[PDB]
Formats: sequence, C-alpha cells, structure tokens
Amino acid sequence: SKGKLPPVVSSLIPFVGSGLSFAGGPLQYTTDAYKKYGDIFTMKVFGQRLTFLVGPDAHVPFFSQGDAELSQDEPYQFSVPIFGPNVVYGADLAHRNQQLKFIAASLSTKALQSYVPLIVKEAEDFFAKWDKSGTVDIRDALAELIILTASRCLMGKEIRENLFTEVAKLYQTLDEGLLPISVFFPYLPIPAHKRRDEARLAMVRMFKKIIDERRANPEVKHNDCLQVFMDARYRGEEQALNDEEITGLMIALLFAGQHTSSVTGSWTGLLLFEANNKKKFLPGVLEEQEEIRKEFGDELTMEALNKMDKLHRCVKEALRMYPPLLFVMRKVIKPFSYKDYYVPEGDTVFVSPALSMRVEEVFPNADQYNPERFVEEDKQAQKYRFVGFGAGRHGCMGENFAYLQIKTIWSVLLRNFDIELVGELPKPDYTAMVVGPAHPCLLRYTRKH
Amino acid sequence: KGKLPPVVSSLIPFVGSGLSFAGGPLQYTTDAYKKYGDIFTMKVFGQRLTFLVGPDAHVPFFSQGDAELSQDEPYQFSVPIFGPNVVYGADLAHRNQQLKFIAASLSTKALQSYVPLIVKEAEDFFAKWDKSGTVDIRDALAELIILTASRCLMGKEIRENLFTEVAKLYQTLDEGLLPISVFFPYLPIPAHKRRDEARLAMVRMFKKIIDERRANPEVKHNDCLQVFMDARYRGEEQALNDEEITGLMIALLFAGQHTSSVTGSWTGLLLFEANNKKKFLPGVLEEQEEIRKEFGDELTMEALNKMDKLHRCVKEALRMYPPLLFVMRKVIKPFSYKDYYVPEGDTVFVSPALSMRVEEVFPNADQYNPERFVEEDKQAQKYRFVGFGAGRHGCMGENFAYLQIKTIWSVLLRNFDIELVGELPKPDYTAMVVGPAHPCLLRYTRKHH
Ligand code: HEM
Ligand code: HEM
Ligand SMILES: [Cl-]
Ligand SMILES: [K+]
Ligand SMILES: [K+]
Repeated sequence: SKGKLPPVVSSLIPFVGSGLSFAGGPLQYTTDAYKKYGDIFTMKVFGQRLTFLVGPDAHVPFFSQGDAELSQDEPYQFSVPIFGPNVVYGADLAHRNQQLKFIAASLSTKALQSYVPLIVKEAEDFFAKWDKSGTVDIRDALAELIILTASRCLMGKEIRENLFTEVAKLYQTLDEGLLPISVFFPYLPIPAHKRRDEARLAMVRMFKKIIDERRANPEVKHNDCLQVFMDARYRGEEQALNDEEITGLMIALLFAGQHTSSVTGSWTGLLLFEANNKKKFLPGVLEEQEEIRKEFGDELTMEALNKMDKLHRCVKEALRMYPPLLFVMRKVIKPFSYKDYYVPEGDTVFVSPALSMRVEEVFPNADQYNPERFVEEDKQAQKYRFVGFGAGRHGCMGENFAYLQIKTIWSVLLRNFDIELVGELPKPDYTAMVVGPAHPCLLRYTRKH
Repeated sequence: KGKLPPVVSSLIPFVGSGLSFAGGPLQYTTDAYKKYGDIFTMKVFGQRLTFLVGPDAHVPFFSQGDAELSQDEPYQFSVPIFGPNVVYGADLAHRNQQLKFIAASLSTKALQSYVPLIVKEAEDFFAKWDKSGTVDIRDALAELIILTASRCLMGKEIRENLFTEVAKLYQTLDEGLLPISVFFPYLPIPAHKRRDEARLAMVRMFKKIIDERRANPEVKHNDCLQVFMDARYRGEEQALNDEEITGLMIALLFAGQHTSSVTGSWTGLLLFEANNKKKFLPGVLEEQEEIRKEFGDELTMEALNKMDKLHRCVKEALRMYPPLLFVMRKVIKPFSYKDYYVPEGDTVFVSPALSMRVEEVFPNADQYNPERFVEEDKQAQKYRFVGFGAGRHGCMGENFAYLQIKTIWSVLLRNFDIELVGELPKPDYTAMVVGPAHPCLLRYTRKHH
C-alpha cells in the first residue's frame, strides 16, 4: 500500500584494511593505543577486525609465517588493474610464486653488478646538467633521476634512449590512477581508472615492439630486467611470458621501487643537512668518501659503494624514522596465538614500520637522528627490529638496489656540491600511499672546486 | 578457542559523504539511471544510498523540510571546521536563526553595498596584468575570489592589514578536509590539529577586530561581519560570541570560494573554446557594447543585472560542470514517490550533474548552448535546473556568485582578447568541489586600435 522499494543496483562490502594507507597518517593515534593497551590490539571498522602487532616479539607471527597462514590477496587487490591480468596479485599462487622468482633474478646480486655502472653514469650525467649554483626540490629531482635510472636498468637501452618521455608519461598516468577510492573499488569506472587502463595498454604496445625486435635479432643479448623476463619460463610450459605479463612485471617494479626509493633518498639528505644533524654526522660521511676515493680510486664502483658504511647508516636512519610504507598487512587464514591471545581467522593483521621503529626499548632515543646507533645494532641478532623493508618471505627484493641507487645519488652529490637545507625539516606528507617529505623540500647547491 | 586481544575502538560511520571523494563516479551512476530509471538504491556496508534523478524525482528531495530530511549526518564533517555551535554543529532552533543571519548578509540590500567593492577588486586585479601573456585561469580567479571575500565578508581591517594571515589560515582549514575527514572528523591526524589550530587562530584574529569595532560603535561598516555583530537570537540580549561569528565566516568561505572560482573558470574556458567562441562570443561582446551605450562604463548592480547573455554563459558552465556533484539528506520519515517507498534511515541523493544531463529536460545536454536558457527560463515545472540546489536549503549565495563572476568576465571581455590554449580541460575529481584540471591556460592580449 505504501509502495515497493526502489531497485537495488548492488550490495557491496569492500575490504576496509587497505584504507589505512589513506587515513592521513594516524601514527599518534595508533601509538596512544599501543602505550595503553600494549603490543597487540584490535580496531573494528564496519565490523572488520584490524589487529595491530607492535615491536619485535609481536612481529613474529606476521613475518615468520607463509602463504598458507597469511594472505596478501585482499590487501593488494588494488594493484590488479594496475599491473594487469594474471600478473602477481592477479595470478594464482603457483604462477605468482614463479613470477616473484623471475623478479628475484632481476634484482639479484649478480644483476646488480651489471646495473651499477649504468646507475652511476645516469647519476653523473644528471647532476652534470646542474648550474654552478641554484636550488632544488630534491623530492622532485630524485623522482626524475630514479625514473630515468629504472627505464635504463629495468626497461633497457632501446626504451631509455628513444622513448623515455613517452614511458614516464605512461607511468605517471598509472600512478595518478591510484586514489583513495581505488583501494576499495579498483574496477570502479571513474575517469582516473579509465586513463590508468589506457596507459597500461599503451605500455604493453610499446614493449610488444621492443620484445618483437629482440626476438627477431636474438644474437644481441642485453643488460636489463627485460632480458630476464624474456628468458623466463614457467615449469612445464614451452612458451615465454606473453607481452602483458612482461609489461606487468615492469609496472610492478616501478610501483615497488620508484616513490619508495625517491622519498627515502630525499629524507636521507633532508635529515643529514638539517643544521645540528649536519654538525654531528656530515664530517664522518665526507671523511669516509675521502678514504674510499683513496683506497678504490675516484670512479664510483660497486665495491666502493659496498664500503660506504656511514653513508649506509644515514640512509638506514632516514628509513627508520620516516618509512615510506606506514603499514603492511595480511588477512589471517590460520588462527594463531601470541602471548595469552588468540587471533582469529578473518582478522587483518598489521605491522607498522613507523610505530615499531619508534619503540624506545628497541631503539633508545627513538625520536633522535642518530645513524651511528646501527654500529650496535650490527651486533644484535633478534629478528624483526628494523622492518623498513619488511621481512621474511615477502620481504623487499629491491632492498640492495635501493641502497645502491641512494648511496650512488648521495656519493655524486657529496663529491660535487656543498649543500644546505633551506628552512626547517619538512614534515611528512600523508597524501599518497607512499609517505614522503612535504613540498617544498628545498636544498641549496653550490659546485665545489 | 582462546582470548581476544583488547578491542580499543569499534566504529560504524555514515558512509554517504564518501561519495564526494569517490573520484567522480558519474558514468557509473548514469549507467544505473539508464538501466533502472529515476529512483534506485546502492548499498555499501549495508547502508542504503538512494538516488533521485530528474525533476519528478527531485520533488521529494527539495520540497520536504527538516523534520523529514536531515542535513546533520551529511554535513558532520563540517563541525570541527566551522567550530562549536555553528550551523550543522548547532541545534535547529539556533541553526535556522544563523541561516537567517547569513541571509541578511547576502540580501539584495547588502549586495548593493558589496558591488562597488567587488568591481574595485576585479578591476585592480586585472589592471596588474601584462600587455599579453598566458594565465592559469583557475589559479587566477581563486586568488581574486579570496581577496574579494576577505573585503566583503570580513571587512576593510582584515582585507587591508591581515589578508595574508587570514588566507593562510583558510588554506590550512581547506587542507584539513581529507577523504578520511568525512568518516572520522575528529581523528587526531596532523592535518586535523593543524585545522583545529588554524580555527582557533582565526577566532583570535576576529576577537581583536570585533573588540575594536565595539569600542567605536559610531563607525559604519559595510560587510558580513557587521551584520553578524548586530545579530541576535530571539530572547537573548547577548551578541553572538567570537567563535560563532568566526564560524559563520568560515562557513561562507567553504560555501563560496571553490564553487565560485571553478564556475568562473569554466565560464571562460567554455566560452573561448574555438567553436563555442565563433558561436556565442559575438553576442556576448555585442551585449557589453549595448550596456556601455546605455549605462556608460561604470560596473553597477543595474548594469550587471542586464547582462543576460553573459549570465547564461555562467549558467551553462554551471549546468554542464556543477561544482558539487551530489547533495544529500538522511531520511527521518519514510515517504512515497509514485509506486515506491523510501524508508527511514536511507540517505537520499540528488546529483546536479546527472540531472542536468537528462535529455528530456535538456536537449543535446552534452552540447554547450547558453541560449538554451531563453526557452528554459520560461519553463514552469520546478527543479529542472539544480546547480544551486533548491527549496529550503537552496543556495543563499547565488546572486553574489553571479555578481562576482559576471564582474570578472565583464572586466576581462572589455580589456582583453582571449584564447583557450589547448583542449578544453577535463574535470578534476580530487577534491570535494570539482573544477577544471590544471593546466587551465588562457592566452590574453590587451585590446588596441
Ligand atoms: C627505500 C626503498 C624501499 C622500501 C622502503 C621498500 C619497502 C618494501 C616493503 C616494506 C616490502 C614488504 C611488502 C609486504 O610484506 O607486503 C617490500 C616488498 C617488495 N619490494 Fe620494496 N622497498 C623499497 C625499494 C624497492 C625497489 C627499488 C624495488 C624494486 C626495484 C622493490 C621491490 C619490492 C618487491 C618485488 C617486493 C615484494 C617481495 C616479495 O613478495 O617476495 N622495492 N618493499
Ligand atoms: C557558483 C557558485 C555556487 C554554487 C554552484 C553553489 C551551490 C550550492 C548548492 C548546491 C547548495 C546546496 C547544499 C545542500 O543541498 O545541502 C548551496 C548551499 C549554500 N550556498 Fe552555495 N553555491 C555557490 C556559491 C555560494 C556563495 C558565493 C555563497 C556565500 C557567499 C554560498 C552560500 C551557500 C550557503 C550558505 C548554503 C547553505 C544554505 C542553507 O542551508 O540554507 N554559495 N550552494
Ligand atoms: Cl565497482
Ligand atoms: K605463530
Ligand atoms: K599574468
């Protein structure tokens, strides 16, 4: 008599946990919860339980288990239309695990040995272009260098040299496709998603061409991830990876490595040149650069980079204080116990590298910049204290690439310019999934004789 | 089979205001409209979101009142922006009175006094421009609209002495409105917090001005602040306190700034697109010639009120690109619409965007045709055009917005030849108010003979 209900279009209940990456940086809030309730606690949002694990002990059930006990599928569902069909989190475990091993081959110690001269030259040529003096937003600059370097190392000479502007524009459109809504409704047909999908298709076409040329000229042999991906084969399967899968592995490596590396490289300098940090730590860093030039010569090689321990510790301490990924997460498949507690099937568990690395019993004076704290850590064997790169079975495969990229950046900058922080240390910017220093992150450079 | 860790918080927020940050799901909603008709429901986390499309279905939305349809839940995000006991943070008794105060500040009478101030600001602003150049019209109109509002809303003292400081505080409040802020307005993240501190500082700024004006009560001030200082609640001798007065000003900045500047930007971006220019510019310029013939050169209220063809150019930008994609209400009392029933607890939506592309209302709705409004304005059926809403909570600033925007374009059209650089921009859906995506470039040349 009153009437019937209108038609219901759909009834959606998305996974809420991925939303924490777009919550505006609730570190103080979650830290207050940790100080009051201890190292394991739960928030419920829309009835979904989100269970946080803070510090090295609580880290264990998160990093020590594997794919049978903890799932990455829901947390990374956002990435499926970004990387493409049947790539990584859009692949079944059988195929995904193989793809992760192809990626591991491309980022192996051996692969890095061949990339380092390319990374070094891309850096030297980049900073050559700079005037006798000036100012720079390093977050913007390093983002430019790091996409340049990755086009060379990952995508190969043909793209880097001919099609760089084209490929950086495509990557940029993909990236602009990842919005807060995107982690709930990855297939929502909004304009930024439509533009993401077009860009992915355009990247597959660009790589089809290169792959096809290299197939038709198989004598040649090439120094890059693309080559590794063209030579990969799944167990029991005659065929190479198709064009969509190879391109998808490349987009995955850019999403994993571009903003993470550029922001950490940005914080490393922003923190080192802040006036009081600079007085205490810049002397050791410059001195080390002098001793290394003495022992290994002036050219920058893998061997010299591997001994820049003080520089290494400046990067690492930037990462400890300002980790680019505030949360990592998993859906609980098999319940577990931690101290007197049970964590049920269906919870989403979290580790915050930001929270866990401000724990005062782990890292004394957690809020002070002290790169030399790592001298003592190097003696420690307790697992999961430093977790900026994650850990265990899905720990960062790019960690050594990132350290080489960042140390190469700051070795070339330190050798060629004298540097000062304009203004106060930036604050973090919580606008995107990857957290970086707020614009402006201005530095002053003058060339040094 | 065990003990659950501490649950520190369980929350089920209102999901409806999330639509404003969903990246512009116009085609999604349009497709639903086409499949299911003029009333349909989407459920998200079990919350029913019911959409009403076109003039018949708009009737329940715009004709009902506060006992039937509530603004409270939808606008709860605004309470810590505007401050305690202001607008959507006040009870109805006081809220209705505050809207009556706002209405007094925006009446024909008050606008007569504002028009010479608006005109002076625009004329001076564009008088600073070079002989020729390019400009981002969105950035430029945003700057002029905030200057102008500082003078008309806030008074000569603030405009002439404290412009920079108030604009910064306003910018900080704007930066505190994030997607997460519409679900959790009191979440203690750094942007909320900076927001809270900026609001307090604006109250301190206004306390000084209000105290000085009260100490010199014989000085006449023409601005919204004087209207709010003279306001009284029925049965209370005491004036509005300083937080309330500041709150009303902040609400008027949030209501009026981005809406007016994006609509001002689209007005020219559309009019000067090559094809639209060929067709509609000659009549617009012809009109400006006749107005100068009849009224001379002064931009008076009366002359602006005769600019019908320009008025229609604004109205048509607004029709095609409305700055608020959705308006919404929580259903307090169930209602019938034709054969349907809408239950208590639904959130009802009207999209100005979707409704003004309804082809039986607006033929060739995708085409720019300002002169459609010669026939449309003769239509008697209610709620065909809803860019400024309608009914009880319909836009109070409409006439101010049209005065501001027509003043802008009267100054620009008389002094410059203008062209669109490149393609018409696409809408940018990254903020609650939608505008043309940057770059929004116009090339200008000063007129000569
Ligand atoms: C400072 C820079 C970087 C940081 C802070 C960082 C951080 C992380 C973190 C926290 C994870 C853990 C994800 C999880 O458990 O769910 C991870 C995984 C990964 N990272 Fe990075 N990363 C960085 C640079 C890079 C670079 C440069 C690359 C590639 C070129 C890369 C490739 C990967 C890959 C492939 C994984 C997945 C590992 C697996 O599932 O087996 N990362 N990274
Ligand atoms: C082109 C410019 C503008 C557009 C398109 C616009 C549109 C709208 C819309 C759609 C609403 C309805 C909100 C709802 O349904 O709940 C609204 C409300 C309002 N607008 Fe505007 N507006 C504009 C400019 C302004 C300006 C310049 C001011 C003030 C200076 C203003 C003040 C208001 C106020 C106070 C309300 C709330 C009215 C009430 O609750 O009674 N608007 N506007
Ligand atoms: Cl969807
Ligand atoms: K365990
Ligand atoms: K200019």
